[PDB]
Amino acid sequence: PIVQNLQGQMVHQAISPRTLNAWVKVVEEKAFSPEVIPMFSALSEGATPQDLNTMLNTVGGHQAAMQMLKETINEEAAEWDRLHPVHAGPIAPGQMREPRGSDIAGTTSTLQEQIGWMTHNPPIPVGEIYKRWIILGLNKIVRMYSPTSILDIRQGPKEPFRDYVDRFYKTLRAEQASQEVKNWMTETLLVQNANPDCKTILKALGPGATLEEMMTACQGV
Amino acid sequence: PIVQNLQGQMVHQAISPRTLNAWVKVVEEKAFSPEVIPMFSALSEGATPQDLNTMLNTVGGHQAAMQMLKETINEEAAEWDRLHPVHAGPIAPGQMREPRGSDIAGTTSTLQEQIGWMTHNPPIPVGEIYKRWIILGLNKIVRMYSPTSILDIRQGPKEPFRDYVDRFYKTLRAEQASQEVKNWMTETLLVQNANPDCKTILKALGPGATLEEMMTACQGV
Amino acid sequence: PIVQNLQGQMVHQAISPRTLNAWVKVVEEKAFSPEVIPMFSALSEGATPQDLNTMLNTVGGHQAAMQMLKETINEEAAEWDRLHPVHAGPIAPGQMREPRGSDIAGTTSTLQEQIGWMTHNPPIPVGEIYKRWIILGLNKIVRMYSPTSILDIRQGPKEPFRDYVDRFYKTLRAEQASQEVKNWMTETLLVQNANPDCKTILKALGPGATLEEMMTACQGV
Repeated sequence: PIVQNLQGQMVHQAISPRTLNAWVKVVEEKAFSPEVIPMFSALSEGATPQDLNTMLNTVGGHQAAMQMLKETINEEAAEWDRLHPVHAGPIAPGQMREPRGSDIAGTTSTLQEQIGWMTHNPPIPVGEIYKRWIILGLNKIVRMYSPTSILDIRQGPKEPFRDYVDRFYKTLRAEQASQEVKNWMTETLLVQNANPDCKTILKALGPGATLEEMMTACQGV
Repeated sequence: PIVQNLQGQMVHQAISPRTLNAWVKVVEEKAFSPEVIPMFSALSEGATPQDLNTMLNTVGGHQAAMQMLKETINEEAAEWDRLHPVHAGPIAPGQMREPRGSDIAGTTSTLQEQIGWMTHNPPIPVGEIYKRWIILGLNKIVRMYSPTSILDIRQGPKEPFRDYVDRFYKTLRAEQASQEVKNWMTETLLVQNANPDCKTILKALGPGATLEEMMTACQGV
Repeated sequence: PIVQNLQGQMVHQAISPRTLNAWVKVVEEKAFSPEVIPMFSALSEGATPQDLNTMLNTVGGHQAAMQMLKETINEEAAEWDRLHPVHAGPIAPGQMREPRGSDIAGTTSTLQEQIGWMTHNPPIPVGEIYKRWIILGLNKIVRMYSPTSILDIRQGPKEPFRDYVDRFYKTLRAEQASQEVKNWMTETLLVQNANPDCKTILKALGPGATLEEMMTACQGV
């Protein structure tokens, strides 16, 4: 990564083995779970493209997903090149070259080049551009690797509501829809797939009800 | 977080992986237990809003609680905006803008902006404002996720008083009432739900008695 | 009603018995069904408040609904009076008085007064104001008197899709939601509650599919 030194300049320092291993261990343990994305984001703080390929290349397993991601990274890169055309005429001696999708992916650029772009004034955030592609591609994966739809979430005849509400906001946690739609899902689908005994109870709370009151309301059921 | 450097200035430094993992592990092990709040408080020393969303977003599990907290954070934020109106006329070139609820929640502000507010003179404690909302919302959770009322705490017919007194100040530990009320609960409810054999014993100690003397008094019972 | 005469003026003429009876017969046959509202609207063309109370008062049966409507008409009328305050000072000799909620409901006004307001220049559409209250109150009734939710609409294991799609846009016909939400319901819920054999078929059509192609696609199933 590129970090600030004591002297007050930005210099490159290598990433740590127990950081590396922590990246490995996350993937081992939580596979495609959503917590992987904030986790990634923290461990990618101040990271280079080069370090980001290192992290992706050091994965073992889940090769269908790893290929889907690659292909997303190239699509997003192809899109970078499309949206940002190359600039007019020859490159100035006094200046350094604009990046392409493949420089952002780290492929066509060298480390010193990656440090030039980020440390220079203005700086360009080629990490953050790759980061969105990674996060976007992470959404693709998460959405695919979900095994059950939100409509299929229902309360058992003997299942406590509580255990059901947990299941609901876990699956709701894997839905990516607008907040307004997710509000609509909350007031609607939760009660609808609730069991008759609690359903009866919840109808008596009326509208305007909040989760602690619903959760304490269906406790004996 | 924003920490003081050797040179004698306040600069941002990233939070550590075994700090991150220690946050994870606390949540894994002690879930909604009260010790989570001092623990949080220590690990949030010198932390940014941005780091606080990172910590909240990196949770797995307990999604009903995570949603209740979110909704508390937005309520407390809505309340920030209500109580503190925007200021008169355009923003000065010489000055930086006042925060809103969403800047405190980290959402509408950038890191450099979060460092401007905290490092500037006077400094504004946007961490400590979010921290209270987190702690307040932590109380909401703790109180909900308690499974048993203080009136339901009683001593068995064969249960040592000692094991009962431990249960009492654990449940008393999850009551948040004024100290005077909690004093009233101490002298009253403890003896009242104590078993007849020890109850008899405790009546002989009279009033003015302290816990070592009660605890040694009902030892053979 | 108030109709235009051959001479080229607006004069009142009475409503016809087989019009009256047609109103009766609609209510007899289709009770609370949605077709009642366009039907009403056509038969209320050029109608007075007085004629509208006549139509409501001549109902037999469905007295719970008739009371709910009354109470909606008074609420909407109370709201008219609230929103439109009485005007400044005494009424001019040269002018006629502004209506209240009860004049719109026909109650405090006389026919000649109802003809003054409508025929005068500018004219005021007191029919159309009552008409919205009637239609609004008709929505309230329709929504209540629906017996089954859209989530409860599902395809049988032996039921032709066709018979199911008919049921869907009938129930969708009793949903009053924004078009965008109703589009969301169309692409989503229809396929989801479709039977496994057809569901399989529909998955092969891919996205972008239209109703004639879905309807011909699941025909042998």
